[PDB]
Amino acid sequence: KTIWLQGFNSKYVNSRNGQGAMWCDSDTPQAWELFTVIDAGNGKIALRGNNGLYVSSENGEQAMTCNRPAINGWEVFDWISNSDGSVSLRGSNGMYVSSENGEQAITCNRPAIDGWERFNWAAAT
Amino acid sequence: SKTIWLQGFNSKYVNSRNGQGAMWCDSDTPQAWELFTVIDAGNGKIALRGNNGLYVSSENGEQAMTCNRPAINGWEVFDWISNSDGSVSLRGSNGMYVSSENGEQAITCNRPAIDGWERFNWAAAT
Ligand SMILES: OC[C@H]1O[C@@H](O)[C@H](O)[C@@H](O)[C@@H]1O
Ligand SMILES: OC[C@H]1O[C@@H](O)[C@H](O)[C@@H](O)[C@@H]1O
Ligand SMILES: OC[C@H]1O[C@@H](O)[C@H](O)[C@@H](O)[C@@H]1O
Repeated sequence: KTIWLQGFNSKYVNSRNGQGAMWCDSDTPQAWELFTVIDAGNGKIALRGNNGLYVSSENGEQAMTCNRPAINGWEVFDWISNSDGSVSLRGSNGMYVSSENGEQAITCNRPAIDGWERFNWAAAT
Repeated sequence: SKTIWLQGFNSKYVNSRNGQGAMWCDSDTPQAWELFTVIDAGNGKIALRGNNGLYVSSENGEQAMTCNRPAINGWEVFDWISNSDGSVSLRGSNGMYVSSENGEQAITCNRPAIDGWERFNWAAAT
């Protein structure tokens, strides 16, 4: 139920404790790198970070954040299981979550899955 | 923020049934009747206010639970139990636990321990 997500740059997705934007910048999966996968119905998932708040696509208007008190939507994603065992996340605007290779804060405004939009993942506690 | 859904491990959501008859854990998706506002009911306990503005009642375990009480007394106060596996359970004032009954019958509050049907995944929704 709780997972981490490892980006194209081998770092781990970081909630940043809900302060500012999320980054794919952590060397190891610790507390801020763990997300509870929420079954939001109709095949959609949400992600609840270490702070008990929810990940938002921000509709691509700014880098993604983990600060929402409740799920609606911008907070539900398609979980895409790629052939190589990786995962991609499709936001409500139809765009994909991108690690941006750790070069900037995580975004959800790219319309296609390339390398920066594939995450390795595992259940952990 | 304080409005939540409860998903039983049959993967269905707890349903207020709009206050008509007993509550069931039978909804495929969390919509209006599946949202419950968590109300501080004092002394660390909580109440659950359903879509119809009325409160969830354990009925003291003597019949299936309902969501029709206009005000809080009790059979309407519960312990919110944070389980180690990230799920939650709800302890009625009779010491028993809310059970999904695997969706095979209406929801109950008369089992004395947390087992498989008494753990719920939860999230705050709008
Ligand atoms: O508590 C652990 C957290 O502490 C922070 O200082 C680190 O940047 C996070 O990566 C880590 O998850
Ligand atoms: O309802 C669509 C979206 O509206 C925005 O103003 C909120 O920031 C999002 O959290 C929400 O999902
Ligand atoms: O949309 C409001 C409600 O409609 C009913 O027909 C369904 O059984 C509920 O699950 C739902 O919440």
